[PDB]
Amino acid sequence: MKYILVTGGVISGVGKGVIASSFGTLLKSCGLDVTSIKIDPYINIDAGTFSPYEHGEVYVLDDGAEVDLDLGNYERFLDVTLHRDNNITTGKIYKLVIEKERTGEYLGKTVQVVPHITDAIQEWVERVAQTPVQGSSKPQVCIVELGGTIGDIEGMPFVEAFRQFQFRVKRENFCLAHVSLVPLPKATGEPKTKPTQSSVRELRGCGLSPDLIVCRSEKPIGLEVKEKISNFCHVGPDQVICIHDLNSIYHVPLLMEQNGVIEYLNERLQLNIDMSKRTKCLQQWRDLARRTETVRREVCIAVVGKYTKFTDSYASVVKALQHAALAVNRKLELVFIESCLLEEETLHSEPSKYHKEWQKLCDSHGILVPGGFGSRGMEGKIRACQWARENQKPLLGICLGLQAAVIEFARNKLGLKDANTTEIDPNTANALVIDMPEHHTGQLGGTMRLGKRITVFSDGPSVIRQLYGNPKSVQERHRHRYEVNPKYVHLLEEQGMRFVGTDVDKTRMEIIELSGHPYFVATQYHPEYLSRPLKPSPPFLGLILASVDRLNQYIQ
Amino acid sequence: MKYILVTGGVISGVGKGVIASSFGTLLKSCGLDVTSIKIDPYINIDAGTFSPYEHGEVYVLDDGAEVDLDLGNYERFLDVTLHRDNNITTGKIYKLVIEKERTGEYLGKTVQVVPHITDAIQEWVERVAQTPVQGSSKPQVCIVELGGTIGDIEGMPFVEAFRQFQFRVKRENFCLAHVSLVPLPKATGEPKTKPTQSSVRELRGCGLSPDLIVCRSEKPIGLEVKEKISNFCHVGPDQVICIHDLNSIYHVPLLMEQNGVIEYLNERLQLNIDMSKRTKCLQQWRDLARRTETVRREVCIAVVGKYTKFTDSYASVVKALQHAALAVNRKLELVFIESCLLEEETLHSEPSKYHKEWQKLCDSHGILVPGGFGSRGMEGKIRACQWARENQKPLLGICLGLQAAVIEFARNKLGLKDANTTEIDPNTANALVIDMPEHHTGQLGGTMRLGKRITVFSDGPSVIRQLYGNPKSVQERHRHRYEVNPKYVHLLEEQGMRFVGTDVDKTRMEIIELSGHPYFVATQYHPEYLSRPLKPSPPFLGLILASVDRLNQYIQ
Amino acid sequence: MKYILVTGGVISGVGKGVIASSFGTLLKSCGLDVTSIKIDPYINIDAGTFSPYEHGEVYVLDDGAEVDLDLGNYERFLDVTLHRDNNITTGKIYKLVIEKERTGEYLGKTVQVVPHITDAIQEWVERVAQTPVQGSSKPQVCIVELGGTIGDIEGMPFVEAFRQFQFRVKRENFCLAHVSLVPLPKATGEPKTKPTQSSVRELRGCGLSPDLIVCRSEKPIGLEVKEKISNFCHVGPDQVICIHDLNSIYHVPLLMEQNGVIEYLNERLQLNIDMSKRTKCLQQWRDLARRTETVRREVCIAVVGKYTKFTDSYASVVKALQHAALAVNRKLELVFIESCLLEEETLHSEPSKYHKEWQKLCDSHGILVPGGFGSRGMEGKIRACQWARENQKPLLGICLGLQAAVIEFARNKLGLKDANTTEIDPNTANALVIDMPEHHTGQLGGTMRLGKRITVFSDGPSVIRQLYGNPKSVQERHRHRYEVNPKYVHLLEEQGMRFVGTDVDKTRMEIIELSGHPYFVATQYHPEYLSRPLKPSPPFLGLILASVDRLNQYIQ
Ligand SMILES: Nc1nc2c(ncn2[C@@H]2O[C@H](COP(=O)(O)OP(=O)(O)OP(=O)(O)O)[C@@H](O)[C@H]2O)c(=O)[nH]1
Ligand SMILES: Nc1nc2c(ncn2[C@@H]2O[C@H](COP(=O)(O)OP(=O)(O)OP(=O)(O)O)[C@@H](O)[C@H]2O)c(=O)[nH]1
Ligand SMILES: Nc1nc2c(ncn2[C@@H]2O[C@H](COP(=O)(O)OP(=O)(O)OP(=O)(O)O)[C@@H](O)[C@H]2O)c(=O)[nH]1
Ligand SMILES: Nc1ncnc2c1ncn2[C@@H]1O[C@H](COP(=O)(O)OP(=O)(O)OP(=O)(O)O)[C@@H](O)[C@H]1O
Ligand SMILES: Nc1ncnc2c1ncn2[C@@H]1O[C@H](COP(=O)(O)OP(=O)(O)OP(=O)(O)O)[C@@H](O)[C@H]1O
Ligand SMILES: Nc1ncnc2c1ncn2[C@@H]1O[C@H](COP(=O)(O)OP(=O)(O)OP(=O)(O)O)[C@@H](O)[C@H]1O
Ligand SMILES: O=c1ccn([C@@H]2O[C@H](COP(=O)(O)OP(=O)(O)OP(=O)(O)O)[C@@H](O)[C@H]2O)c(=O)[nH]1
Ligand SMILES: O=c1ccn([C@@H]2O[C@H](COP(=O)(O)OP(=O)(O)OP(=O)(O)O)[C@@H](O)[C@H]2O)c(=O)[nH]1
Ligand SMILES: O=c1ccn([C@@H]2O[C@H](COP(=O)(O)OP(=O)(O)OP(=O)(O)O)[C@@H](O)[C@H]2O)c(=O)[nH]1
Ligand SMILES: N[C@@H](CCC(=O)O)C(=O)O
Ligand SMILES: N[C@@H](CCC(=O)O)C(=O)O
Ligand SMILES: N[C@@H](CCC(=O)O)C(=O)O
Ligand SMILES: [Mg+2]
Ligand SMILES: [Mg+2]
Ligand SMILES: [Mg+2]
Ligand SMILES: [Mg+2]
Ligand SMILES: [Mg+2]
Ligand SMILES: [Mg+2]
Ligand SMILES: [Mg+2]
Ligand SMILES: [Mg+2]
Ligand SMILES: [Mg+2]
Repeated sequence: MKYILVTGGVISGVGKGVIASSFGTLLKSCGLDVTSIKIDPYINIDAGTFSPYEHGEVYVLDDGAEVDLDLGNYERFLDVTLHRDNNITTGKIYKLVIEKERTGEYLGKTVQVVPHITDAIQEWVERVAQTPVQGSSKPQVCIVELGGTIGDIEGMPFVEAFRQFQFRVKRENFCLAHVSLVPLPKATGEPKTKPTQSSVRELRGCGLSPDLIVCRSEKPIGLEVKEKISNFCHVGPDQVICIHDLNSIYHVPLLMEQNGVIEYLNERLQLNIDMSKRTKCLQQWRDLARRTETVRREVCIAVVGKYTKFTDSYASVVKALQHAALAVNRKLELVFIESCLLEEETLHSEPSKYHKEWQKLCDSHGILVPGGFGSRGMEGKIRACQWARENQKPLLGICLGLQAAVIEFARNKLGLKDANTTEIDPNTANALVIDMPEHHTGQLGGTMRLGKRITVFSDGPSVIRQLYGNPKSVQERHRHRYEVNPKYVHLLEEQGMRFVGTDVDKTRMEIIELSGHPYFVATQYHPEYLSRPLKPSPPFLGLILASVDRLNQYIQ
Repeated sequence: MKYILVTGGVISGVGKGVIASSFGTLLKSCGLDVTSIKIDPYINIDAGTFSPYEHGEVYVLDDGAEVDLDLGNYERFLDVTLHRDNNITTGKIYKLVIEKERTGEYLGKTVQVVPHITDAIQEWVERVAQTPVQGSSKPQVCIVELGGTIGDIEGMPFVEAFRQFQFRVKRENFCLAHVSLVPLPKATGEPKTKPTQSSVRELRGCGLSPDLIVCRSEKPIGLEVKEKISNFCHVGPDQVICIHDLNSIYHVPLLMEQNGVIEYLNERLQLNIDMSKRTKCLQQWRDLARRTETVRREVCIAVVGKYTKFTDSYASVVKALQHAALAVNRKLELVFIESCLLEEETLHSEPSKYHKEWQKLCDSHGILVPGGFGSRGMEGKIRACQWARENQKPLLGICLGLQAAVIEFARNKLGLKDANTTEIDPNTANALVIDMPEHHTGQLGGTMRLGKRITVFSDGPSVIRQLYGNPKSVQERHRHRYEVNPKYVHLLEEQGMRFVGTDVDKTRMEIIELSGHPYFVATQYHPEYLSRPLKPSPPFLGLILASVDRLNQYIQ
Repeated sequence: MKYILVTGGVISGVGKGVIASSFGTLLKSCGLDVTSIKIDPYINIDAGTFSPYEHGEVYVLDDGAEVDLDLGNYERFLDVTLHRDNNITTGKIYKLVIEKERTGEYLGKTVQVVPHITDAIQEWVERVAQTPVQGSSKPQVCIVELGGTIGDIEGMPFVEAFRQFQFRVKRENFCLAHVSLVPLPKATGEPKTKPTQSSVRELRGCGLSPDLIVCRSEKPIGLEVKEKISNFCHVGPDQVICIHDLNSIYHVPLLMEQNGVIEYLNERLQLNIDMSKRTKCLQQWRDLARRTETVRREVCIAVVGKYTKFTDSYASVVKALQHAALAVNRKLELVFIESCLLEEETLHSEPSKYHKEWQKLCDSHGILVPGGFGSRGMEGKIRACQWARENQKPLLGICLGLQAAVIEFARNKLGLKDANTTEIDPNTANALVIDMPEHHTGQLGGTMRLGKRITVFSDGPSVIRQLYGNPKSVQERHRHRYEVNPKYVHLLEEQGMRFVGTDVDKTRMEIIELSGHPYFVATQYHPEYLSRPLKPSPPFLGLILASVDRLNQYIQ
């Protein structure tokens, strides 16, 4: 095949993920079949035990492998369905090699980093880059992205493995893009090139040589600094790209394409791309990038979550709201509301912030309760569900709203003050939601119902069912272990609550939909993982429509 | 003695100079006698042939050594009078060692970088750090500042020489402060520590270990990032300083002092500083830092120069205007006017910018014509002198205004259209200013009259003479070779021009002062090099006063 | 405690192991309690699957952990009984950390090399250095030896962990000895210092600084090169040791001690060693080092093994023969005989070498058949046992001689040509030795009977039993799975074969001893692992005595 390593420069967070996804969505428009790999140099088998604050919004694949977030970036930009093995980590490699050694497949030899770990890495990359990722099309380009910055101790095995790969795989079949940062200190007033120079030198001291250099700055740098980069890093002034901070990332593919990163790649990897045909293929992205600027309607949605401090803990939620808002042709305006600044405990401590957050929640066309883990801020979600239930305000719950809304409904419509979750209060006599960990080896429901499953709609007219297109079953991605208690089912059904969607066994209620309320859907799965820029998700679409009050008109 | 190396981190321009001057002005307030050295790793004997755009505003010392700009930073913050040897450059070291080798003082030995260049560097630093710099007080601390960033190829001899110095000089007599940059990319939204980590690691790979780490950022970083720095760079959380972008640099000494960099230094170098007395000594700087904030008067001055693109080409001029404006208790507002966007040549090409610059020059309480070299923009200065002469607007000329004003005066008051400078038009029959290079070995006037000389005032009432305090002679620093033609002297004297100050020979007119005009002083020396924050320069003081119309009141 | 890292210089094989054991046997003579750790940067849980050619003579500890060879060097020089955890390997560390991560003890955190792997390494070293290694004496010094050379990619985690350790553990409690090589090319004719300089510089680029530098050369280097080392590596000329290639390694402790490496250590680690008492403690080693030179008797022993190409595949055997030869006051002279140059297959291919090896085996006072694995050269051992049985020549078999001698005895004294080992020919109808792998979890005999077990002597006069001192049971270290077939027992007993020693079940015959032959002992364990320089092993002692014909006289 043909590989494109995308290493990283001064810092982590410069834009490797967006640059890699842009390479992917260019080579995909030009006709090729692209796959991707993300290499995390951390010693973790998978992100299934990470916190959102670490790197943000643990993803979920179809087979059930909690992975990084760039694994979702790739899917949203390429419309592919990656697998568990598209995420290499130091832990995976070392565990594989250790198991092989113990079982004796390295029979009588000193297993050392070079060459055994790097041969494991190369065989992993070569075996994964050929797994059919979009049906039955054998891939043709593989965008490997190396996490972290060049120079770390954790990423020495990978830089060495690729230093050998670039010769093992016939260098005409291997590019390398080095994304770097060009700071512009406000005190001085001129962009500085020493960081990129030092990073390029450190990358050369490891053998590799940058075939491209993407200079990521805040404002467009002039031509003086491009000449300085080209000279002091020894690359042609046409293979140094400048990508400043654009408005939306749907502009990065186009900004690179107008800098000839299709011409350069087709010359450097010999891809045989027909330019006389590639013109009218990157059109949906121009359309999207223009709709990103030509919307003035200001629909404001409330996100009442726990981790609302770093704006990457909800990357999937935010990028699934933006897709729907762009599809309806309204302009999104997100407000982030903590769920702990909604209980009386801060009313006694900080009434100022209490009232400020409650006001923000009040003047907002819609409410969204994300998922999460733990007991902190769980009662604030109950408060928000109660408010949106008694104020006729649209609301959507994803895998934890379906819990924090049944809890409310029960407590404040049937009086069971004892209602709670088996996690929150294990000694409750009213367990409205109980776990179902009967696995013992994973064949029953049991452990976290990870991956994609089957959800069939029960009978009856339902707004969310109409939204999906009235099919019989849809497959979404669950990351839950609990469930609604099957003895409060009728107790909550002889009230304003419904139960439309569930599985084949019919003992896992997963789509609740209040009656009389304009929009009070809440689902047990994660509908945000299946959203794509040209194919938004039906629950978020319904939330936005019912929020700007166009839902019935859209239905008709 | 005791040495304080101040190396540099991610970029050049982070603040090494201000941090070093702050160390100096703290240890000077605590009673010690501080000297300084600046180490430029460029191969240049001196800056006497540099351009302002390279590093900015070639300085001039008392003996006549054109040096860097940090050599003026040190003087303005410590009130010392440095020498030629307070500026090491790779060129100086290599030329010294090569001359020694050729003359045979390394008799029969292989002169190599280690140890001969580094021994030359160490002997230079030790011999210079003991030269009485403020009269007869033998210094006690030496603030060596290493230019450039750690990792460059040019600064390997110096890092090695100091790696050996820290053992040759009894490590209890040697600190090290490492100024580094902590970027905060707007796309991500969190300060990043990887650059400082990488720089500290690269500095450790050279032997040295940071005794301090000054983290220079744009906005104050929280405590999370301070803990991250302290951990991932292995320094105590009390020896990591944070200096954000303050308003004026008179705040940096105080901001460091309140972070205990006096306590830490007195503990680490064993300086025997009496804290029960050091309290009421750093008071002039608190006064200045508060006067920097509590002025609201908006006096606006025009700077019509050539290099007005990078705001360091006039560092001395700007910092000499700010001193006077602070001493008068007005708030400065500088406007930078190109001298080439004032001739008809842009009127024919860009009348928009032509009129914009002329308007900026029009609505400004004062005019200042700096010095410079060459013929570009020399006629725009004539235009500005003419405008300020026919509009009764105060003006000051420094070593090139004294030329561009005599040129105007002659041309537009006696009609000698042929008037020009021997540089501009060598074939002129009217040479109003002629060179005086009769040196042939430097003993006559001859070459650039560098250094400080004697200027006696001729007889007669003069505003500038009254400003200086009516002394008989003052010593300023000249950097000129030309002079007023001694045959147009009376021709320009039987008009609105005067000649008050000159040397002992009386054939070098160097202070002109128009009659009838409120303020049209112009001088042949550089009065900006002798300005200090608590002692402004008389010409700039007079310019500001006559600009805000308080000159006569101040005189009385 | 107090730690002594012993890193390595230009090459691997320079002498780290002997230098570390010498530190140990000095600090042990001075009264302290020393332990040891060996750090192998290879990714292998243990050497239990290594080949002798890789590093040489897989060792066996008391609990049953096949380890490196330096783990036996330590025991032979310190008389301690190390454990499984005294051997760190990259595999052990990474598997430990991965298991911890998966079970969740790093709850929600990004497990990365720094700091998690290096904290695992430091906690391992600190927890192991306090395990009572010689009964109940808590250790006081720990000699950590870092395998490999400084600069390898495999040994970056360990160098980083120790860079942090030297500060975590109060630097007055941490030394560092850097063993380096000083080549002397025959073409040039002068010892070269550039390799040691480069290695010391590379070690400084990692933070650590050599407290000692042991210069290992071939012939004693003069004082010029010691001065060059001291200068160009910045260490005092009294902390640079020179250890040339001595005759026997019992000289290295004394050669270091006369260079004041006791004084330097007691000054640098503050050990409180009483020199007025340490004089008459290092006396057994002077005695041994002199007996190494003052023996002239030339006893020649035959070693018929398979791996006789690199003179480290039998390190334990050779060092157990030398101990006995020194205890008898004879001078050893080993001959290494391949066991494959003894079959007719080379008689048809290389009769020259065939006859040469057979002659070497012929003119040798004794024969020794080591252990091993596989089928190659297994018949040559049968040939040698037959020759030594029909020529009345002493012979000793260790864990494979007990097989290759019963095989012979059966085949050539009862005619069972079908006799063989279940490994050699699985389809044999005469299986004289059959496996016993009935473990299925390790509680039965089952898998390799690793570690030390119990061996009781059955009744009857036996030379080997008299040699051991006529005790009832002795514990040796087995590494075997096979066993003598329990149905040929009486068939071989009504002949010139005996069975004296066995376990408590009496179905594992492990000490055979022919009748009429002067010395034909063969044992199923490995008696060479329990030999010490001042306490030789009884089987090897008996072999040497019966070889030089003094066995009966020694018995009396
Ligand atoms: N609390 C909790 N976290 C889990 C569990 N299973 C997986 N996790 C993950 O482990 C992470 C815990 O790391 P933390 O940084 O302490 O995050 P947290 O538990 O939510 O704590 P806060 O961020 O302060 O609310 C969570 O964010 C989850 O993503 C679980 O059963 N309980
Ligand atoms: N032009 C000129 N420069 C001199 C002379 N002597 C010293 N210099 C220095 O050398 C520098 C020339 O470098 P340049 O970068 O070309 O600056 P410049 O000559 O002013 O050219 P511009 O910046 O484009 O106006 C000047 O800035 C002076 O500081 C001289 O005689 N003529
Ligand atoms: N052959 C063999 N080796 C084993 C076995 N179990 C452990 N080993 C070890 O694995 C090593 C195999 O590595 P090799 O380099 O091929 O050594 P070898 O098998 O003896 O092959 P040669 O050295 O050519 O005789 C052996 O030396 C043993 O130390 C086993 O069951 N069979
Ligand atoms: N050119 C750009 N303009 C505007 N925003 C951008 C641009 N590039 C990236 N971003 C934003 O910056 C955020 C971080 O970028 P990205 O995820 O690519 O960092 P990263 O280097 O991939 O981080 P990591 O290596 O940890 O995965 C993204 O959410 C993205 O939306
Ligand atoms: N803490 C600060 N707040 C505001 N401005 C600052 C601060 N530190 C430095 N500056 C400004 O930044 C400019 C450049 O700083 P400085 O001259 O110290 O850089 P430098 O590292 O010394 O450059 P060089 O190494 O090339 O001499 C100075 O003019 C100074 O006024
Ligand atoms: N000073 C010396 N004089 C004579 N022989 C020596 C000396 N030092 C070591 N040797 C011999 O060299 C051989 C290899 O030495 P050693 O085992 O110490 O190497 P090493 O560096 O420990 O190897 P590794 O790091 O692979 O364990 C040993 O068998 C030892 O007998
Ligand atoms: O104060 C200084 C700073 C730097 N130098 C030396 O002169 C050269 C200055 O070069 P710089 O490091 O200042 O900038 P740059 O052009 O290399 O890259 P950017 O920061 O613009 O991105 C470098 O070679 C430095 O070693 C000095 O001599 N004095
Ligand atoms: O996408 C990534 C980025 C980084 N990593 C790896 O996990 C760790 C992330 O650490 P970072 O490099 O992202 O940040 P930092 O804490 O080291 O310093 P600052 O930027 O905040 O100033 C690093 O060890 C990296 O190698 C990943 O696994 N994936
Ligand atoms: O041919 C040469 C070789 C070396 N040199 C340069 O002169 C110096 C010679 O120094 P060397 O490298 O030749 O020897 P050394 O003293 O450094 O260490 P040993 O090899 O003796 O152990 C070094 O600085 C080298 O760069 C030459 O100029 N020419
Ligand atoms: N702890 C709950 C919440 C899931 C979520 O929404 O994140 C569960 O596992 O079902
Ligand atoms: N070239 C003129 C101008 C000097 C200046 O003002 O910079 C001289 O040397 O006199
Ligand atoms: N393979 C035989 C030989 C053992 C040996 O002597 O090394 C066993 O395991 O018993
Ligand atoms: Mg980070
Ligand atoms: Mg990424
Ligand atoms: Mg938690
Ligand atoms: Mg620069
Ligand atoms: Mg500077
Ligand atoms: Mg010029
Ligand atoms: Mg080797
Ligand atoms: Mg060793
Ligand atoms: Mg084999």
